[PDB]
Amino acid sequence: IQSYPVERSRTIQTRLVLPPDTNHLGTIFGGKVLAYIDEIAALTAMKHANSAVVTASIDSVDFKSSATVGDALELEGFVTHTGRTSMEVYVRVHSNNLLTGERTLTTESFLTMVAVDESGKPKPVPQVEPQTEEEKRLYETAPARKENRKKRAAL
Amino acid sequence: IQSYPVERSRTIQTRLVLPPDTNHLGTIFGGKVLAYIDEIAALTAMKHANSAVVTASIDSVDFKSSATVGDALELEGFVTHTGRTSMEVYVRVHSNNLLTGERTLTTESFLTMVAVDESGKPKPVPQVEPQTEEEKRLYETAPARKENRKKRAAL
Amino acid sequence: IQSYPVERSRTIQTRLVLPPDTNHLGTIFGGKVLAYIDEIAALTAMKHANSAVVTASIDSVDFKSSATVGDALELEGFVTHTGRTSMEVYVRVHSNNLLTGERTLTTESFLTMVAVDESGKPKPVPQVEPQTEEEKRLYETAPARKENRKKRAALR
Amino acid sequence: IQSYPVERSRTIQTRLVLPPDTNHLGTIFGGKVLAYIDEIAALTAMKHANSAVVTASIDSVDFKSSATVGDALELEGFVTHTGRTSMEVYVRVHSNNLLTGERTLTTESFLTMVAVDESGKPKPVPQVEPQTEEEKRLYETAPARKENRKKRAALR
Amino acid sequence: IQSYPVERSRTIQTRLVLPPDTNHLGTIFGGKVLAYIDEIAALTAMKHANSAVVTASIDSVDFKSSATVGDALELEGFVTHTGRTSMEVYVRVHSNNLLTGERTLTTESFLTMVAVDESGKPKPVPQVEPQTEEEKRLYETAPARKENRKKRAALR
Amino acid sequence: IQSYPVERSRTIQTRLVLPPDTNHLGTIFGGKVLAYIDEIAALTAMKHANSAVVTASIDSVDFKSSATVGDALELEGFVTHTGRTSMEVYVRVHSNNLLTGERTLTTESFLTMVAVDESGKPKPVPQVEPQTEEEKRLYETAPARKENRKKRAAL
Repeated sequence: IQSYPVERSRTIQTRLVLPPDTNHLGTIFGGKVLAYIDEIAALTAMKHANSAVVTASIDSVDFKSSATVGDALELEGFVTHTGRTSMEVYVRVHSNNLLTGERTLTTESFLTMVAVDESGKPKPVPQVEPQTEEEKRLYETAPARKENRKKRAAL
Repeated sequence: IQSYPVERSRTIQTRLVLPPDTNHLGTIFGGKVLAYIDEIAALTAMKHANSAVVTASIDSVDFKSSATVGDALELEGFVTHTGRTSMEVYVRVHSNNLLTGERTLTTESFLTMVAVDESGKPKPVPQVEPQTEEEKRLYETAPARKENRKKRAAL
Repeated sequence: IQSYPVERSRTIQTRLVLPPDTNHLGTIFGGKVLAYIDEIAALTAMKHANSAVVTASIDSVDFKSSATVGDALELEGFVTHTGRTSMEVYVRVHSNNLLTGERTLTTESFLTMVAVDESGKPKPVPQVEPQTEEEKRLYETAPARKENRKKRAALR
Repeated sequence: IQSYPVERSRTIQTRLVLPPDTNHLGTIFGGKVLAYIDEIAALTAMKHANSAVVTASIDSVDFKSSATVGDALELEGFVTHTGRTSMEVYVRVHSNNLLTGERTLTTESFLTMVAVDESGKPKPVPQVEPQTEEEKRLYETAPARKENRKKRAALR
Repeated sequence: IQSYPVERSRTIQTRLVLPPDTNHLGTIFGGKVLAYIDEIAALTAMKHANSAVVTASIDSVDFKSSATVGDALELEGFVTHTGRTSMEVYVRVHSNNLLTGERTLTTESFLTMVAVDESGKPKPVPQVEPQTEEEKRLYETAPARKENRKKRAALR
Repeated sequence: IQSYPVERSRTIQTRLVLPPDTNHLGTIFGGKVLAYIDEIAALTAMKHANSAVVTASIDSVDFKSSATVGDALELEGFVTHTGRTSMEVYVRVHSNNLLTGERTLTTESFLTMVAVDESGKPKPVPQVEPQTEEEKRLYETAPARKENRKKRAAL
């Protein structure tokens, strides 16, 4: 019955895209973006659950656009909904050209995170209070995503 | 109107899990796994389409368990189905303990890859011929997955 | 001629400390922290100037404590004071252990950054307006730091 | 003792060459190639011996050309010959341009791996039996390499 | 009361600047240079103290210029002056284009390094002896730097 | 006939062994060691020839023992002998435990480096003058290594 507002789990990350992070085209290597998402989704889940977490699954990722070298890479992740031991985490990724001002949504992800105790066994997590228009929409469309997730389980 | 067998597009990775590859929970970093998954999917798509490709969307990553330090990561990637520019890539990860002989299924993943020109625009792709029992099975329930994937996008 | 509030340049970074980030003593390798400091200072300055930046110099780094595996690294940069083409960037770093809720100030640093154009030559920067009392305090004690820093250069 | 075919020990790696993997010229860093080679040889020895392994010595690395950005690195590793507690691993590295369909032989390597116990001491290994013709010719002229290597060890 | 010549502590590092070491502006990413600096400072201090060390603070980092891809990066660190348990470490970083034979001073830095026992507690370090005229000059002007650093900490 | 002393080519490197460098066994990952040798060899060869160089071959690496975490890693490279366009490079690796005083030879390697011009074509390098006892020995035994090297190519 424990309840925290979404704002509590909110995690921001701001990176600078450098040549070691690039692919063979000129944009950021997709794999780096994923490593960032997984990291921020974990921090988000930890802030909310107050315990160690494991990524149960990633329920969706789509690359709309890609950050170029020199861009600022903005990452934002928050807990959108919960089960008893699980937490749906939403991570969105923006590219920001600080020189020209141009900013676009590049990536978007949904992850299921599970909180675990010292011995690695799943642990009850507090439920999440949505407050803003965006949050309240994502809270209500989560059971629809979980039912869709549970059917993605059949091949 | 071109068709190639699955065998053509198959790509195999075999990593050795080292301390830098690990995390605070003594096991492997899930972000490292995603990096290998994206990397091998890219190669798998490329070998099939003979061109540069981008990961359009990651559709599922199911973390069943994970490898410890000193294990061997075994990755298998192959194309399961094709549209006209898009193609489904399947990636399997195994943790293989070379001392004890114990083999474990680490994670399964489904991605959608799109071949592109040097202009960065969707490019016509060859088709895929399933052959083994596994290859046939994944191919048959490929339309059902693409329909399920469509539906997730409408919240 | 141009002015902007501190709030505009503020940059937040949150990291998870993992084994490859650690050193031979079970703490976070100090060399990683400095790298994180430099990247966020560069972002901070870029956000305020809307141009490419170069780190002119680091004026001090102060290692008070340091993060452990599993901790969260919390980094905050913002612009504290400006010159004609230069900007003082203050970066502070916090270790946050989310399991027990313990939070500790790890590092503090003052850098000076210069905005640059196509040719890498100095570019006029907008000034900065402090808002909070910590921000105003830093803006006020900033000319003293530039003086101290000037005097430090001669001492060789 | 036990005897296993070469196929059992065969290990394949395939990688995508990226800018961080490259050197100050157009191509891949030679040190990245070596790290992959040591890793694959280590994996090849383990799958065969079913124990931990150390790299006793590198006997040769022949750099013929090297992969450029966007190439796939095809790496092939297998056991060629066996001693008491030693194993000869041969590593084949290919650059494969998936666009053009151009495939070149990058490098070849011969390594000696030693199986070790919990306390890092030489451990008896199973023997290897060749099945393909190239596997046969590598097996035939194995002692001739070890004889050259022994002679090499004392030319100082 | 113990005493060692600067010469003993001196640590040399030569690196090759590769594309992963670079930034969005063509030269070496400053955050990499700082990591190298911290590392060689630790190695310098470790040689003089014969114990584990921590970077207490950084006095200054002066970026004069920066290296390009393909350059040799030359680092030199030594201990310039000591306290009860602390050591001032000076590091200078030279860019060197071997092809053209052009050597340029890239960075300078002063750090305070504290020697520590097995439980992390600061422990006494031996004193240092300046020998060359440059080493003597740095030794003579060291107290003044600590004074400037002390007054720097007060400027908040 | 152009000629420089061995000392001119000499390159020293001192790294500190951190956990990202370690392997699944407590000691330094051999791969990293190889990467360090290759680097110092290239620097050494560039310094002697005043041009870009390629690592033609590695003629031997001898692993005697390993550096452990927290050790100082000491690498030293110098040109032992020269052909027309090539340079034999000797790389010795020491692990130095700075707390205990223990220093041990962990590795030795011999590399053949080739100097190249702007467009990758080989280029004549100056001959090397040995001076120290160690230097003079390795110079006189280098043709013996050259004969053994070229023979290993036939098998």
